[PDB]
Amino acid sequence: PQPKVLTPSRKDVLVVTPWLAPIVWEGTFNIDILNEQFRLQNTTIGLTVFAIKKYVAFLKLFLETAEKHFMVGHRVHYYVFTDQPAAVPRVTLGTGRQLSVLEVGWQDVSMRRMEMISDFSERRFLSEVDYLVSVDVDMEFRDHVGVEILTPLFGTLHPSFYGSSREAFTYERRPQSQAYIPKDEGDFYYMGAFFGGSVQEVQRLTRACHQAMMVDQANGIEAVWHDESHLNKYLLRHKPTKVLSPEYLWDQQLLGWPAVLRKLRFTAVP
Amino acid sequence: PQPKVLTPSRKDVLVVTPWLAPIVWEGTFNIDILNEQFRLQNTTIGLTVFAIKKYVAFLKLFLETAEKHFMVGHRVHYYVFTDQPAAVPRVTLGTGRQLSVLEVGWQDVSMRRMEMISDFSERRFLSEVDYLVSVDVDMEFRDHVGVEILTPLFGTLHPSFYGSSREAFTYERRPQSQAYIPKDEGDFYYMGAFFGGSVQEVQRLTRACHQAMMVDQANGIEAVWHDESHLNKYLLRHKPTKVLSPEYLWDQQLLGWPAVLRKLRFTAVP
Ligand SMILES: CCCCCCO[C@@H]1O[C@H](CO)[C@H](O)[C@H](O)[C@H]1O[C@@H]1O[C@@H](C)[C@@H](O)[C@@H](O)[C@@H]1O
Ligand SMILES: CCCCCCO[C@@H]1O[C@H](CO)[C@H](O)[C@H](O)[C@H]1O[C@@H]1O[C@@H](C)[C@@H](O)[C@@H](O)[C@@H]1O
Repeated sequence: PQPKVLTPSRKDVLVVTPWLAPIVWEGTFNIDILNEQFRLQNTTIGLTVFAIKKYVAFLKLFLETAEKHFMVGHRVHYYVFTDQPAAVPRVTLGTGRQLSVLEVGWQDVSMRRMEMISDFSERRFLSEVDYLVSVDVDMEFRDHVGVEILTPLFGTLHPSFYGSSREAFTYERRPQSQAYIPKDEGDFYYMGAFFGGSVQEVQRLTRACHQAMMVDQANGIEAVWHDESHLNKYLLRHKPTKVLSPEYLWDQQLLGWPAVLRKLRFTAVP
Repeated sequence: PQPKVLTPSRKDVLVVTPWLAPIVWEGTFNIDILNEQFRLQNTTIGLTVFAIKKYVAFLKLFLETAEKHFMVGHRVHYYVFTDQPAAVPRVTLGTGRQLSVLEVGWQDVSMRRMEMISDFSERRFLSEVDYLVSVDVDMEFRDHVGVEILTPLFGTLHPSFYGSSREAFTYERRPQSQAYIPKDEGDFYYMGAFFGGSVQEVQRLTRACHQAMMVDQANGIEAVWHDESHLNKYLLRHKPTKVLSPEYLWDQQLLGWPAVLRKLRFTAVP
């Protein structure tokens, strides 16, 4: 189809940020063009997920549905971080897709995701993949999540806050925290449950967030929303090159199916 | 200002291509955010312009107006390619801005711009700058042209064709030419008068267009619109990471001031 210059791709939502990063909604991309571009580079995507304690029960539906909807036709390597490696379900994968189990050994728990993704992103990952994506396990894919998301650095608009003014955002507001964001600053509220980028940019974001959380621990402070607060401070200073709409992170029981969402792609399990 | 997710930046035009490249119009960017990002990398922009035979008369207004509107506050190096090096006017430049004169020595004339930018982009340029931009001299800046344009590779929508269907585009249509584009292919018609990118991507585009034009010369064919036809074939296969709207390349005597143009930034001299 010919793009039409004098017809907006969307009339109801912002599709580009003020620093010229695309905000990814249905209707803004031609997946066949993008699929070609990324297949020409033999793109490999690493997906990291933590499944700790009773959350290992969510892995079966998470993986089954990732096989139906996540990066189908591209190279995918899943990295499952778990305290129960023997409890990872044996899900059959499509060609070009592999899964590795990485065993994990309260503020240390809070720092775990950034610390562990940082250590891992400098090892295995760094050889094994082009992009890394971090998501939570208590979720299911219901629709396409593909190479439209890939870029050097991305965050995802939090589904509770996309229509909120910045004063309402639940940033860390105590100047004593490394995650501090003043009341007059901030572009969006990004959710900790879906972020990613190139392996280099994920190394940088996770090192910065881990090192920031350690400084806060030394000072006796825990940011209001833990590594999400540090994610938002990082993405305020280092602006993402794409932003995913809440199509990519939704809770239907909580929030229904608003008119602005043409697809619910990755959703909370109720 | 807080971006508002539920308000389109523009209701009247497409602001992102189907491969998720921004189309740059007024209202789509916050120049203060972009200026900061680019100043943090001490960005240097090379501007190339050819002024041959009687076209040297256009250099005075071109440079005077570039000093008022082009990349003010960033590092700029102008490279003036001319057969009359002694006829380049002595225009006073702002701080951080320099100008070099490069002397140039009918199908060879047609290949000149791509051949010469290719040779130059592998030398001087390659040390001296982060991005190269190629424009024509018979033009004036009337409004801001800044770092919003910078990206690995960009083309500019031709002001005569932005509202046209692809069949009407004046691509090279003879299969015998390296510039050939079939009747059912094509995203936009880009104009030869304003393109650019990182030095690496400009090296690649100019080498590819020069080598394509030489193959056509060997075969006794000249593409319908010369290096513009090769530019459009190149940008069809190697999609630009930003596209400039016709704000950036306009002819007011020919085309007036349509409602969709909030600014006329770089215009033909009548
Ligand atoms: C009854 C719970 C409704 C909470 C809505 C706000 O979501 C929470 O927002 C904070 C930041 O203010 C954190 O991001 C937190 O993780 C969010 O809660 C989780 O996500 C929402 C959408 C919903 O799925 C909750 O059940 C989750 O606990
Ligand atoms: C009376 C001239 C009107 C021509 C309009 C179309 O512009 C020309 O388009 C071809 C491709 O079809 C080339 O891009 C050519 O360089 C264009 O002409 C130049 O640009 C237009 C906008 C106008 O400024 C002309 O005077 C130029 O010759």
